[PDB]
Amino acid sequence: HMERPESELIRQSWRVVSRSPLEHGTVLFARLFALEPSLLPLFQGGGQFSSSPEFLDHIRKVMLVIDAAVTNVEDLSSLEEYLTSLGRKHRAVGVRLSSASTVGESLLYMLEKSLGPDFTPATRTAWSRLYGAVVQAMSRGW
Ligand code: HEM
Repeated sequence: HMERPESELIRQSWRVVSRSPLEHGTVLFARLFALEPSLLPLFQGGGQFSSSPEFLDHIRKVMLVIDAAVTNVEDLSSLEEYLTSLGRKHRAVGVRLSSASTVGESLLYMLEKSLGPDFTPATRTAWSRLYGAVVQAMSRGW
């Protein structure tokens, strides 16, 4: 249950991000590594000491999952099976549920750099509710 006005703030903001999803994704992950640098060694070439996802491929996959959430922002329930399963995949490779707040922060930081004054209080609140619903779905696997 997200109403039209808030759904539209998400859809509009997401169109701005979707002009350049790898460039915005690199901003999300640059912030995430600043907050939680222990996550870098899960990526190919992310380790001091050298199956692992490659960094830009995984960004594409991340932005494709957010795209699906944005497409279903009014009701996320067609997605709960996938998200439950995606949460389990992440848990199994050592990504704690605690990292959900770090990804959240990093997502809000990427949106704020993409949108400037168009990142309105209501846009921020709507994206937090959307992200929270996604993490809730995923945390039935974490
Ligand atoms: C701390 C944050 C994250 C880390 C460290 C991370 C890391 C990884 C790792 C290691 C894999 C490979 C797992 C495996 O082979 O089973 C993976 C797969 C994936 N990640 Fe992430 N991920 C993170 C966040 C996200 C988020 C927030 C999304 C989407 C909202 C996402 C989307 C995906 C997708 C679609 C895959 C492919 C799943 C599959 O192999 O079936 N990731 N990620």
